[PDB]
Amino acid sequence: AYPFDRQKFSIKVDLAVPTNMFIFNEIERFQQVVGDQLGEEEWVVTSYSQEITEVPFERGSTNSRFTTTLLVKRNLEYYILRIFVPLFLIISVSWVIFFLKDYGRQLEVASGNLLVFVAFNFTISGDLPRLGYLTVLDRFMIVSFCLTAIVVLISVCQKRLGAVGKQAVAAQIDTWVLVIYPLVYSLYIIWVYLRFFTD
Amino acid sequence: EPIGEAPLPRLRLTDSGGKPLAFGLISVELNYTCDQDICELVVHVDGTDDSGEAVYRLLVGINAPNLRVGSSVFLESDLVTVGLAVDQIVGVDQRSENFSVVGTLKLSWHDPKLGFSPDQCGCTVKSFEDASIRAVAGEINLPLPSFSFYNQQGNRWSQNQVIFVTPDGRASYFERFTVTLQAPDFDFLAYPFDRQKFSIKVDLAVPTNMFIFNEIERFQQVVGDQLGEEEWVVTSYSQEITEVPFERGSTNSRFTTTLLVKRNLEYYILRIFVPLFLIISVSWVIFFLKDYGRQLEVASGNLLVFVAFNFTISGDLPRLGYLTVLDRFMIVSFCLTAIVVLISVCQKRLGAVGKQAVAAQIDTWVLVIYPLVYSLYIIWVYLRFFTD
Ligand SMILES: [Ca+2]
Ligand SMILES: [Ca+2]
Repeated sequence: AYPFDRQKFSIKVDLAVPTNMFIFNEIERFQQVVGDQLGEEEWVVTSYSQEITEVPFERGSTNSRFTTTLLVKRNLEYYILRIFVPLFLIISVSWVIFFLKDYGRQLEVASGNLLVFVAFNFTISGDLPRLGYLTVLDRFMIVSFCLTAIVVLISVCQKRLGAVGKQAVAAQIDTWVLVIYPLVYSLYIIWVYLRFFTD
Repeated sequence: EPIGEAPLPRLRLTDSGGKPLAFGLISVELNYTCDQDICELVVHVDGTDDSGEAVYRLLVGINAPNLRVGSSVFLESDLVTVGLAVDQIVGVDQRSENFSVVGTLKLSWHDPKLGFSPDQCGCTVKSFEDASIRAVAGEINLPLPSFSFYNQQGNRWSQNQVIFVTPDGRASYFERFTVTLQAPDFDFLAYPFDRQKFSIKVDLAVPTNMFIFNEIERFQQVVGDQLGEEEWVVTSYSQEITEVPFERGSTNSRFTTTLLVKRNLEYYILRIFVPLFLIISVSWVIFFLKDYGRQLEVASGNLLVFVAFNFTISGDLPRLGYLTVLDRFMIVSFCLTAIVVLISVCQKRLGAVGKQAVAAQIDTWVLVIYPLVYSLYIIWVYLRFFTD
């Protein structure tokens, strides 16, 4: 669910003697469990816990274990402002070109905006982890590229229609696209939320 | 005595140091009586002096002049039970061809020479912690089943090493390791549709007449399950015991664990192939336009998008010294996209001169041939690299 994922950091300390010799009994708090440091941090801690349990031993019987768990999350303001806000403006440029009644200039603006989308992918290349599987952020960028590339295909069809002599048909396509295009993005976002977040 | 096709075999009886003690007499038979305080015998069977198989039955006995169950007279090698479990795959190096693994290894064997008496300790189990089998054997001056990882590179991080012995004589070993193993059998010629094999070999360091692997125990799941997704998924696995030649001579035992793995196909299909199809299809659809001052500029502009798209997937392309399946496809696509620019220039010159019917016929031919070349090339790639 990158970048909206929450992880757990577990620090386990195990005794190396059987539980009939030494056993963990009490937990003392001689200092703050999570210290405070100046400045901001990449991972922020929301809660923590400490517990004592028993685990099987290689000798036999059991031994004691002391566990400290920290619940962490990322910095959401970083990803929203740096990635999602610039992405929205690039996408909205391809939506607004359908108001033009000429297609020799709509086609060249649509083709030019596809290059800006690809170039924008280089800046945020560092912010995209190089794992072997798709994440939530990776899926959204693939859908946006396909919709931007389809706009170029529709523009070519409209120009051919106008040159032949049928312009009313081309004008009706503009009305349908201006309505359907914002609808597909809204529907896809809801689908992503249902699949990965609300079970 | 042989069973069939008798070659008159030669047999010898020497001391432990090789000094002969008795010689065969022609059904070869021989007898010998020793009177020293310590008397150890070695039985030699020679067949050096083309034959079909062996077909032999050897009979020996002590104080048994008759011959022709009782108790065992020949020494028997110890039997060792071994198990291995894999917990994680840390990483894979595709240039030096090695991978890192995390797991657990367990050994166990029975040896009466290791027994003791509880009276002298008031305890049931003995302990040797944070020491390898080789180090412990030197301390107690007893032979032990030393082992090693065959293809290990560098040192390995060993944790929870321990040996415990019981008064009866049963001992066992336990260790958690993090090791890097060399795998020169990697073949990345069908990237990203390639399937590899990960082999973990454990070799005994003693001759097969002393210790031999006998049984495999499954104390845990061989391949563990972890939360989340993984780059390499495991489809099947196997475990086997074989014998390999030794530097001393004779043979030694080997325990092998093989994991069959494959990549994540949904990652490469959606991220690379789907965007590539849309870029290619843009160059195909521009041939419907009847003007060439705008077809030429769209065709030229789309070539720049193809090159810029190659920067994003630069990380997904390995930097090996040879061409893979993915590399070959990208080269063909670039050449076809660049040829479209060349054809567009020719058409514009034809229209300016005054011949437009000829230029219109070229559009019809290209719109048909262009999708055909891509389909033909894909079939050719499939025949060459996948279906033999
Ligand atoms: Ca700081
Ligand atoms: Ca995981």
